[PDB]
Amino acid sequence: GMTEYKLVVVGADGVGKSALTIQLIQNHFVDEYDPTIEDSYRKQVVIDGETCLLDILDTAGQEEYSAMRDQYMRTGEGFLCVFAINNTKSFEDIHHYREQIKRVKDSEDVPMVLVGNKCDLPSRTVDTKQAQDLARSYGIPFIETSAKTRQGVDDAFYTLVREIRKHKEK
Ligand SMILES: Cc1cc(N)nc(-c2c(Cl)cc3c(N4C[C@H]5CC[C@@H](C4)N5)nc(OC[C@@]45CCCN4C[C@H](F)C5)nc3c2F)c1C(F)(F)F
Ligand SMILES: Nc1nc2c(ncn2[C@@H]2O[C@H](COP(=O)(O)OP(=O)(O)O)[C@@H](O)[C@H]2O)c(=O)[nH]1
Ligand SMILES: [Mg+2]
Repeated sequence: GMTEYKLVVVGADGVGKSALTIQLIQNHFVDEYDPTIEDSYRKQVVIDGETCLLDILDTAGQEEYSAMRDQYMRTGEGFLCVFAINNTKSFEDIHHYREQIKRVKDSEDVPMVLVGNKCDLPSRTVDTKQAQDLARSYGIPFIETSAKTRQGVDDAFYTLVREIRKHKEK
């Protein structure tokens, strides 16, 4: 049997949620993906010898807090909170995503990774120390990624799976 891990990718428009997801699954950079499409993708992987199935929701669309939308998000076991290292506003929004996840999950201990995407670009408007400090304040890992080159992408998703696997053992 293989365990299935339900992962949700969140963050502002344009941070690279779709490119990160498509890069992880299909091993290629999709540069101008329709910003309005939300979809889910699966991939069979081996993490620390465990053959398992990832089910990843790439979020998009309207911000809305209906009971049905909350319940759908509540089925997520782990969350990647993504910002772009060249977009200060996307980094300022991270606290909001963390707050909504903690509310629907009814806990401060939710498997989560802070992802600083577009690390292939030299314009670091978001300070590295500030992002590391934010991740430290939540007790979660901070991983820099590039959906373009795949740098850090497997590490971000596999770290999240390791956090879920550990959370289920509590
Ligand atoms: C657990 C949970 C429950 C639940 N019901 N919904 C969510 C959720 C989702 Cl699914 C999408 C959001 C979203 N959109 C999806 C994509 C990205 C931007 C746009 C709209 N298209 N935007 C915002 O906030 C946007 C900002 C800017 C304007 C005012 N808001 C408040 C802050 F300033 C940030 N939050 C979002 C959000 F919270 C979540 C969670 F957290 F998991 F994502
Ligand atoms: N250079 C670079 N561009 C990226 C990267 N990830 C995404 N992009 C670009 O940033 C834009 C937004 O990406 P997208 O996947 O649509 O973001 P989403 O709105 O969060 O789904 C697109 O023009 C992508 O080509 C990355 O790691 N590096
Ligand atoms: Mg998208």
